[PDB]
Amino acid sequence: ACDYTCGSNCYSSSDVSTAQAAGYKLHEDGETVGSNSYPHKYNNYEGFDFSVSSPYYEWPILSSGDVYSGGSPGADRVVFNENNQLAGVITHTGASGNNFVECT
Ligand SMILES: Nc1nc2c(ncn2[C@@H]2O[C@H](COP(=O)(O)O)[C@@H](OP(=O)(O)O)[C@H]2O)c(=O)[nH]1
Repeated sequence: ACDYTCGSNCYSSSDVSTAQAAGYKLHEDGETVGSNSYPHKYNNYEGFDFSVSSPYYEWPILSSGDVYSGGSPGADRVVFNENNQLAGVITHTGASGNNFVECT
């Protein structure tokens, strides 16, 4: 089993660890990367009832195992907060518009 599933994108929690971690170091340095420049705040326009406390942050997770390093965000994503606490795994895949659904 994969700790989180976004459609067909199965991901172990370890994977999850190395994505948010990465994205949090870039958040620390205050640096931004990407056309859609990640990391950036994720406002919760969808409103999932999260354990973690806002302010939350959008950051891409690739199914290939590597970290976001510019380019393609793909469609799945990890959201941390200011104290690197994990709020979740949301994905475009399966919802409509530019929605995100939590990854089971
Ligand atoms: N679906 C969604 N997209 C978000 C959220 N927060 C940011 N984004 C996306 O990231 C883009 C870049 O981050 P931004 O929110 O800082 O601009 C946003 O432009 P928008 O603000 O117009 O939504 C939006 O398209 C959110 O809570 N939900």
